[PDB]
Amino acid sequence: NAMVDKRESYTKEDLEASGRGELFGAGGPPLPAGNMLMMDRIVKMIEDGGSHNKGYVEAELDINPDLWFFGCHFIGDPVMPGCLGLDAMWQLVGFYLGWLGGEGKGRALGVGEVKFTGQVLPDAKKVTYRINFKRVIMRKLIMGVADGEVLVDGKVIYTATDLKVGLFKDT
Amino acid sequence: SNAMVDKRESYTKEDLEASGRGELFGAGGPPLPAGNMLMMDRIVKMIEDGGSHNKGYVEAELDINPDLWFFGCHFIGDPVMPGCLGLDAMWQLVGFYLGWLGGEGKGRALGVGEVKFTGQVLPDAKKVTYRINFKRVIMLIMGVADGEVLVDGKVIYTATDLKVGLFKDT
Repeated sequence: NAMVDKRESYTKEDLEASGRGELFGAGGPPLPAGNMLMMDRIVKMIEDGGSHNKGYVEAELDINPDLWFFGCHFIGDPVMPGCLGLDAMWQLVGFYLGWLGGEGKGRALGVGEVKFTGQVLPDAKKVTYRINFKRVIMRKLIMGVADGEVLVDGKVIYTATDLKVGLFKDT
Repeated sequence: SNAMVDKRESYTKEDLEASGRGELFGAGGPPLPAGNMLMMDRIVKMIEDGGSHNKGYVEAELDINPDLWFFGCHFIGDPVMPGCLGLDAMWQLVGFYLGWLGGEGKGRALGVGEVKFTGQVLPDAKKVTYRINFKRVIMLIMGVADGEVLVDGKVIYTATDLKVGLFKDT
């Protein structure tokens, strides 16, 4: 919890290093790698920023027509699964806890209401994730609670209330 | 409504693969996803008047082995099935049930009310079970349901108010 002079943005290379457990300390929570990594860059991180003044992170995914999920979901009718945008938000909550200096391995613990009101199609350009923290709890289990939004090409299409993620010392 | 439905009480992996190709409910009904987004291997039970609200009960299974694609990438050093993929399995089953009843269109998950994860699927697990209890079926075709995910017989996720619609024009 003594970590200061924090970076406010991260590149794709940084996100891949995180997947290897090589961005933060070896004890920090890694992002998923490969086909489960659902963003290309983190554009903004602010401690005590965001809609509740308790933390903010903004990230982006470039929507390339060759993204793996388009081919299989659904065949000949490509659309990004909402569940993967939801996971992207969970991953960002966990990442933010690690960014503060939290040690452990991340596990999504749940979410309140999730609404999918639009779709991400291959013809889209960019998905944006906006995460607004409500609670940061530095206990034996480090826990983050946040509200999230997913935008496609600048318009909000998903909302999630009370995303919850924990960092476990031992799973 | 879609009259071209192959309506049975259980479905095999071949049936699920056929569904991904649109061969179970035909041109007018909702296909399942395929490949690495298909999150079950069979549907064990479908009961039209069954479940908590006497509106539908569906049970399905995913066989677990250490080589499933998601284990390798989520996370390196700490393989665990993403909860979101079990949620998707349940959303897909809600859409599938709508099609099974003759619903016309392509499925789209609309959201969920509340989700609690109290456990995890590790690569040394053997079976994941999905249990879906339908609460509302509107035949604007949509379904509202509660779902549970178990691993090796133990409940690890609950999801209330899973919602899916069928859209003739996505």
